[PDB]
Amino acid sequence: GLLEAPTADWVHLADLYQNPFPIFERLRSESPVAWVPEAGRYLITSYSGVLAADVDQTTFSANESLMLRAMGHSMLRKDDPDHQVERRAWQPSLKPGTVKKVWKQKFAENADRYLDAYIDAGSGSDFMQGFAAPFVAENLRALIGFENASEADLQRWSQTLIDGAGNYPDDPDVWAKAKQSSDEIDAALEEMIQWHSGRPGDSLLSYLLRYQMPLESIRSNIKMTIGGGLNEPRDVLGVSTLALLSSSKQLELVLRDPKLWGAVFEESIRWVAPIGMVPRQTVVDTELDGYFIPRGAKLGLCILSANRDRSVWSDPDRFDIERGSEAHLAFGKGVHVCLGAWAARSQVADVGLPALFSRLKGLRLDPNQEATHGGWVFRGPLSLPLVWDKAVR
Ligand SMILES: C=CC1=C(C)c2cc3[nH]c(cc4nc(cc5[nH]c(cc1n2)c(C)c5C=C)C(C)=C4CCC(=O)O)c(CCC(=O)O)c3C
Ligand SMILES: [Fe+3]
Repeated sequence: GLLEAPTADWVHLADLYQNPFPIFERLRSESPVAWVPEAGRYLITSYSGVLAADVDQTTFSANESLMLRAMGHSMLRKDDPDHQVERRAWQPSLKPGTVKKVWKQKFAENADRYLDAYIDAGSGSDFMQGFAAPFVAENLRALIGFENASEADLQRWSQTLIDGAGNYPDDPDVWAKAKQSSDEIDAALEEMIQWHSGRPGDSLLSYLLRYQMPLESIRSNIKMTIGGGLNEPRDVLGVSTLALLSSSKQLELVLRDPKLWGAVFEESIRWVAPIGMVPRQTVVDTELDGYFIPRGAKLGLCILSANRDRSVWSDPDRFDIERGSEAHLAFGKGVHVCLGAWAARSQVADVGLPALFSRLKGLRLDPNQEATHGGWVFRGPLSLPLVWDKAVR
């Protein structure tokens, strides 16, 4: 019949943070549904289990938590019907057609500005802070419609809200910083709401103010967008750059056919999912992968692991754009499927990466400053020093 989910008390949060992949290989192999005491959750680690849970909101609710105190209650932590009405108000500025016609040009302007600043910083400098983070910050600033905020504001808001949402230790300074970001955003939105009402434009705020979303939901959804829309594309820029500078075969494929930049982006998010775990809570007794799960159980859907599942892709631990990345779960699959996916892909594959690789000649990793990495709930390079011989634009 149904199996009992084992307790995997050998799984420690510190080890998941430092290197999660060998932990998840063991879990997929021995126990794809497992109770992890330190996490306070059953971790779901197979492709099958994550996918099943993600597509069935009636059984596996998005509405459980720390997210509420950090950010308020956004559409991400609602189920339908309330989710769908908010999501639809959020769609217009992020459709693929609007990204192509309106945003790509703005991204390309921002790539020039930030690549020039990285060039000034000089060979040897960290790419993560030196280019990736301010580029995607200024892009997000434009997408949303924040005329009265700087890219730096956006970077600080993003990290502090994320940190508030994972404040299990209940650090009081962590809560104080997320609260202050929340207040600043509230103030900034007050002024931007007046500005954008009545005023043609293609920013998220412009479309939104033309169903009238209540103010508390505007604030919560904006905070969620900031938390979801900056660190994630920044991380993909780091992963993709590292992967191509680590394999001359992979980089040659791309230079021989630059149409493959899209495939680089899709393979990066399969290989290292930027959002590695998403939470659900069960509403009824259920099962995943033949394991019983009790009503009210809190689950962590480990996308990071699902995208390494050896029954779905051959040699999944390798970065390989020819094998490809068909049906990866990095943007999810149910009714919450990433609204930003087209904006992310354009920023990174269509603009940022080609600009980087065409402007910095002899681009290479630093043999004397090895890249560093961390995270499992969210994962990417913490630092990525690059060197180059000469720089264009
Ligand atoms: C590589 C970059 C990105 C990744 C991997 C990403 C991943 C996700 N984004 C999600 C939701 C979301 N992402 C969102 C805005 C953005 N997301 C963005 C970039 C990324 N977002 C950008 C950029 C955004 C805005 C500009 C929003 C608004 C949602 C919430 C959608 C909903 O609840 O309907 C979800 C939740 C899926 C689920 O099934 O629970 C994932 C996993
Ligand atoms: Fe997203």
